[PDB]
Amino acid sequence: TQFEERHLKFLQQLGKGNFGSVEMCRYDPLQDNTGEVVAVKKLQHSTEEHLRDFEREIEILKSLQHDNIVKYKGVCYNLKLIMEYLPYGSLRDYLQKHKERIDHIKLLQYTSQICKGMEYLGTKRYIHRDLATRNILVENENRVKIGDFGLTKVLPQDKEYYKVKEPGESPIFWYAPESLTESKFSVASDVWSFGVVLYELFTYIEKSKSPPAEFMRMIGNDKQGQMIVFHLIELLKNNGRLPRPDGCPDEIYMIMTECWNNNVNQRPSFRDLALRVDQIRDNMAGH
Ligand SMILES: CCn1c(C(=O)N(C2CC2)C2CC2)cc2c3c(ncn3C)c(Nc3cc(C)n(C)n3)nc21
Repeated sequence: TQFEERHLKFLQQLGKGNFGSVEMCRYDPLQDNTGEVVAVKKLQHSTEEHLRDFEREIEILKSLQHDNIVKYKGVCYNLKLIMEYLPYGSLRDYLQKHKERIDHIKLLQYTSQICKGMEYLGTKRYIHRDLATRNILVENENRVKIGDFGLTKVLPQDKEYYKVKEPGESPIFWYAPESLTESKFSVASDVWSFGVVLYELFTYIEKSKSPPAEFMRMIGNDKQGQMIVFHLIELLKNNGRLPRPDGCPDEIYMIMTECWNNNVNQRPSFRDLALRVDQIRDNMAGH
């Protein structure tokens, strides 16, 4: 549960995301090259505010035990979070690399797993706030896991939403309209973002088809910066939405459009999304 820095052998930089950085290391206390490979998360720049947020993130991950949630292994005290290493990396990269071999029934198997991991977060009153394929990891060809909790918040005991406005770049093209306008995050805004994840999956991460590329096309690429959010809010209010991805069945696009309801209370639950996705999977498989 306690890892010693001296036995953490650097192997490679895996990625960066919102003030965090993840590396692949071998934890080799015997110094005989038999230790397991682990993923290590650290702050790119240490500040008291980022350290307090990182400590809360660690406590959140340690509290989660689910097949579709990356496993917490421990800490290294320059605080570092030690997690299991997942050999296939992000679902965003994996899908882009294997698009010719991943069919719709496989995309739905991954979709169902993301729904189950999200419903489990919901039982703990945790709001992920950053659902996107870049934040989902691939354990093997048959299993994905929610792979980062850097923006995850715990709902207050007496409210169904949490208001936050973080400095830094926010993933506005995955945000629910009430998150853009009122900085309100909830299980319902995670469902909106889940709809964007489902869109990402069915586009197979085709560059010109990404949510930022499609929304910027609809808003106009000429739009400033501070004005992008303003125009995005107006577009969503007017029921402007990401288009049906090429080859996506109507039934699947309908799930996305239902997640993208402006009325927060009308969005489906993660339990109903899992039922719906599993029913469609069953239909496609015949059994
Ligand atoms: C996709 C890179 N990455 C990340 C990562 O940057 N972030 C953001 C926060 C900085 C989280 C995923 C949002 C984490 C992990 C990770 C991995 N295994 C466990 N964890 C925990 C992994 N494996 C792999 C294997 C290989 C070969 N690659 C390329 N990546 N890549 C990761």
